[PDB]
Amino acid sequence: AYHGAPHEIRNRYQHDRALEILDRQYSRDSYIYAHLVLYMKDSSLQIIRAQNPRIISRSYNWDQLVLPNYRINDEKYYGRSELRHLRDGLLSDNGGRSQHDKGMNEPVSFQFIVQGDVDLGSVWFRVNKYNNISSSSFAMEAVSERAENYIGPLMRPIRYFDREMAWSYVGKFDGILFPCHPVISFAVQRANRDGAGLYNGENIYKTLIRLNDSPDLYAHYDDEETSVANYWTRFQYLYRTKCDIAV
Amino acid sequence: AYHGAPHEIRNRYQHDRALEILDRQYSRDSYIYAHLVLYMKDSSLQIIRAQNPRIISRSYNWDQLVLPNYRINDEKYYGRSELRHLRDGLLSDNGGRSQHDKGMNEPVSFQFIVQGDVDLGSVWFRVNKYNNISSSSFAMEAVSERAENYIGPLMRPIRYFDREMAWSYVGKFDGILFPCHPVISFAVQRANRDGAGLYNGENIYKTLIRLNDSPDLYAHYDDEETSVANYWTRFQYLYRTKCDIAV
Amino acid sequence: AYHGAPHEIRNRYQHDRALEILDRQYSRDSYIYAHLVLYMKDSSLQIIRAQNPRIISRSYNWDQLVLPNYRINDEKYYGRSELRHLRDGLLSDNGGRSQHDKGMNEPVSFQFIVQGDVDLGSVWFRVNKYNNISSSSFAMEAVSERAENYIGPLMRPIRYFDREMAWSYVGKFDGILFPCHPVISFAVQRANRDGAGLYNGENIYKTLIRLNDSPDLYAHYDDEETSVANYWTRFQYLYRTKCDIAV
Ligand SMILES: Nc1ncnc2c1ncn2[C@@H]1O[C@H](COP(=O)(O)OP(=O)(O)OP(=O)(O)O)[C@@H](O)[C@H]1O
Ligand SMILES: Nc1ncnc2c1ncn2[C@@H]1O[C@H](COP(=O)(O)OP(=O)(O)OP(=O)(O)O)[C@@H](O)[C@H]1O
Ligand SMILES: Nc1ncnc2c1ncn2[C@@H]1O[C@H](COP(=O)(O)OP(=O)(O)OP(=O)(O)O)[C@@H](O)[C@H]1O
Repeated sequence: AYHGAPHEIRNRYQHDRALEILDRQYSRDSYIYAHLVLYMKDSSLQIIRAQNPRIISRSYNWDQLVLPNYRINDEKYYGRSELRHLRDGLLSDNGGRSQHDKGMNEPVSFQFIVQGDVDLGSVWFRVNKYNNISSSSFAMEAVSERAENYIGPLMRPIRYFDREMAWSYVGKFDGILFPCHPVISFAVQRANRDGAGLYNGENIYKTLIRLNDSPDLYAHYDDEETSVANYWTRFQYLYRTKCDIAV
Repeated sequence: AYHGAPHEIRNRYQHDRALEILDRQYSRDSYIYAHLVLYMKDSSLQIIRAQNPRIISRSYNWDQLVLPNYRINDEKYYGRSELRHLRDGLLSDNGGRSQHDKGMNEPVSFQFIVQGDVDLGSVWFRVNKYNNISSSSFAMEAVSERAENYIGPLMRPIRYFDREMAWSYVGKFDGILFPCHPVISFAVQRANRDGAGLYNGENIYKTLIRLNDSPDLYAHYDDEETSVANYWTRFQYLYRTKCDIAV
Repeated sequence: AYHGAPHEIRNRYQHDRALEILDRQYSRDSYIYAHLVLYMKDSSLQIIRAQNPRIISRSYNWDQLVLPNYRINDEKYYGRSELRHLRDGLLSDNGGRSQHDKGMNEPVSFQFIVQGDVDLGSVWFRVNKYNNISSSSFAMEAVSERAENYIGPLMRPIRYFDREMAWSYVGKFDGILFPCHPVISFAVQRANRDGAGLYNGENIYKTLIRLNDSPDLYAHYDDEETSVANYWTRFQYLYRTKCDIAV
């Protein structure tokens, strides 16, 4: 028998670290991420990130999606009255006196991205009209469950070291498939392939105590490349550009 | 035996549809609705609608109830300092330098309406003072459960095709039975008359994933008739006018 | 045997009342309180109070912690563009064009206080950077559970009639132990020393229906003494001053 040298400890640790990071997403103590990216009429982006170690349920009213808004109030396009009149019309057919069909403050389109060990069967995304009645114009007809809004399979995955680790969905607020004047709701939970649910008797505490684990982050970027440079690549958030590059 | 004609298929389907809509409220995939309607000093209305397929728990601070506010910022009555001074006084007895006892921005009265297959025993509504201490002036004395706030039986139902389908409660913010300078909390869940709870081991997932199913809707209407015309009747939200008409 | 006088009924009732109030905190129908106190650059205080009969989970983004903000908008230090540029830099290293390293609107330091029959093992407090990635600069590396953030033992209790009834934690936003440009998350639940959990099959209803029992209260005080005079002592919220007096 012979021994005359060390194993490549440094290299072995590097492999372990690479796997540690690639596989961290499976830990219940890592995060799942949901980004709502709004492409505005000046080509600037408004980014809304939700995150949680376990579960994400979010909704955004029209005035939380337009720019400027009270979270990102860095432009001015309308006086108080003009904005009021506009909203009057977006809520109720012909009920407003606005001279504006659409607002300069309104998004042109969106990209929705979920990242982490997500339960794809839980990925749910619904753009309501301004009036915020689900799948209907009417309160009693309204329905909260529509297969169309379970968008998992319609999404396009983004790969990292050949692993699907994020999923992307995009659309236009041009009224053809999605409302022109949007209200947006979404949800996603982390995958659980085992029997013991994270909302069961013993795990529900942690879920509730961290239900508001992190505030939603709002960000405003000059244009998409700026966000790629200063956000997506920087923070390790997988992202798909207009020209369809996975960054 | 004889057969020589069709049954009235079209008519039978109409009955089925009428029942489908009248009875949709019993489906766990329909909505329950909670409206907080604020009648302002100019007779305009501020409407806040909460909705969820299962459960609604909401609270609103004073600055989310007055108008203007950061959600509906379409008037201006005060400078920054004036508003600060006012609030200073509303929070702490004689702790503010305002020259204003009451704000032009504050509501005169309210109407609270729950609609859907609601669990009336869950209907809870509490107007705290500005200082937001429940049923007390003191933190340790404060109590979260008071029978007075379980308002179900005090409400007046509104009927649709002879069925009680919404319930209304009203009051004045004149300090006599309700605080002049209000903070408002309410809750309501859908009725469950069967054994298997929607927060049990198997149903809790759906409850949590849709906890923020829909954003609260904020709306501002010229006066009550405008809202009747452009909102209540339009959206099939049952409503009771000042003159007590069920619309 | 002899009887010739009454017991001291009035006095006995007083003892019972004193105990009633001292012990109310153990009732599930009392409140637990969480105060985030921000000491600003002008020595004014911004107070954020969260409260709930059972459970508190909260997070605050940078723009909900600075002053002025959309909840307390009673000062003006920057134009829209200046503020945007500042935030650009706080989010992304060298990604902003601001001439300002720090904002006049940003807090110097904080005091976090939990009060009531709190589960000290549930007390969790985390100041993230502006970029809001937990315990990391990177999305996949991010971790939601760090012992450092379970601050219970690091806190200093405040006594009332010799009973520990509130706990205080303080720190500076000077970037040395806590980020200069903070995002803040915390949680705490009421103590449960018995077997039947308040999130179990029978108790989960009440927890959820009162999840948003009370809105967060925002308050702005001239300086610490003003808050002591008009808030802390007034409302029976235990508090520790700069000079370390328990009020
Ligand atoms: N199979 C083996 N058994 C014993 N020594 C071995 C063997 N293979 C290699 N060696 C090496 O041979 C060298 C001399 O070993 P040693 O003189 O103890 O052998 P041995 O006397 O034959 O073995 P043992 O101790 O089993 O009687 C040592 O450096 C040892 O590491
Ligand atoms: N009870 C009945 N039994 C059979 N046919 C009937 C009856 N009532 C009405 N009819 C009609 O009478 C017509 C002639 O029927 P058919 O000549 O097959 O009667 P049948 O020979 O008496 O009956 P079966 O086929 O039972 O021997 C058919 O159009 C049929 O629909
Ligand atoms: N141990 C006692 N038994 C009876 N009376 C008592 C006693 N101690 C004090 N007294 C008082 O003595 C007074 C007279 O009582 P009473 O004349 O009924 O006594 P008694 O006839 O000795 O007792 P009993 O009714 O048991 O035969 C009463 O005011 C009573 O309250």
